[PDB]
Amino acid sequence: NEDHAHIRRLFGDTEEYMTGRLVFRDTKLTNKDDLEARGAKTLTEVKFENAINRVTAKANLRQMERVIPGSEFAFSLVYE
RNA sequence: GAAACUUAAAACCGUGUUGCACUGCAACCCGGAAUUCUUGCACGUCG
Repeated sequence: NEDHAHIRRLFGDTEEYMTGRLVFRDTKLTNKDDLEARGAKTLTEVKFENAINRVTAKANLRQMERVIPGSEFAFSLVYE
């Protein structure tokens, strides 16, 4: 509500442009069969990371999960 | 003139729906704004 009049025009606010003009959507993954056509087994990888110490270096572990870099999503939005 | 009840007996009673027809109805978005984000070397030590 303190943004520009061009950002508060297509995104909403609660002062004078009460509704969007832009409708975003949720997006599922689409190319699942194209990923198992190649050599991909799981849709999400598991990545191990480290945090080293800058003196007498000892490290503690954490595990991160993320979507693989071959994925494709069906982007869409409406304008009124 | 003094002396002998226009008295006795007789229900203002019997029968009869405050009843018949009638929508608490028509019109109205629990709606508008908001990133599950910020920092982090799978690494150190070798008779």
